[PDB]
Amino acid sequence: WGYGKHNGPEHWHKDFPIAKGERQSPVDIDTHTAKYDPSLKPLSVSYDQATSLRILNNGHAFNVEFDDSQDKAVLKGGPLDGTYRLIQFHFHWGSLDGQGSEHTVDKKKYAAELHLVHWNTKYGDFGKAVQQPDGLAVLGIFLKVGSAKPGLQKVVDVLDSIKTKGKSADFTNFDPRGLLPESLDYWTYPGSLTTPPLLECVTWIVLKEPISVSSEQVLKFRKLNFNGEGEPEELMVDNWRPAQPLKNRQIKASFK
Ligand SMILES: [Co+3]
Repeated sequence: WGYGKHNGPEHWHKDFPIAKGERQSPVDIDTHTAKYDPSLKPLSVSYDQATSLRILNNGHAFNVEFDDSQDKAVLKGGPLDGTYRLIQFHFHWGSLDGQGSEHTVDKKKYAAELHLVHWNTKYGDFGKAVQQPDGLAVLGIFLKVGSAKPGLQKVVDVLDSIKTKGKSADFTNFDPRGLLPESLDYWTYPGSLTTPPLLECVTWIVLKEPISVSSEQVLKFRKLNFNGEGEPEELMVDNWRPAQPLKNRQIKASFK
């Protein structure tokens, strides 16, 4: 699978039938339709003991991986029961500033979207978690182009070393708190992974407040490669799936 013309999102269903599932992601968030929910508890994002250890170009995107063998960086509260461990984060972005995000808001597309993936500790490991309906909690944060995001630069400045499919590089001591906006107001709905195998194991938590990154910052993302070394060059751009049928779901809001 890929994002190209012969192996893009509208092809995934052939190898992966759950693509036309009942709780697929991403979706469009219609703000006048999301109901404020007061029984939602405030989000709790406990990242001060986070341990980052590697970044990898996997042929689709780049993942920054964390030590999840302990309860270091964890998400709880909001619509969540129990405790969720951070395992990695990545981005989806476009070939132009006017597209790139996966979620949209009142049909508006942002230049990119950050995904912080967590797995429920009651299932012991990520492999087992993805087989469960509340197996994962993903934090989704929109990127708009404006002034730079200081917290992002150290990520940007390693991409050269991981330019092609399969390359990796040590990434320790990175603090994911520097990628968070001021507000934790959010929307939440039940959904899925947005790449194959598209498993319907995710509680989505999408922040209302975007972060701002610079045009230079986004253009370094656009220099990465989908291909392998010594392979024909194809830029890593437009690695986003478009919005899927909301179907029988309700999006809830934390804020009035
Ligand atoms: Co993602």
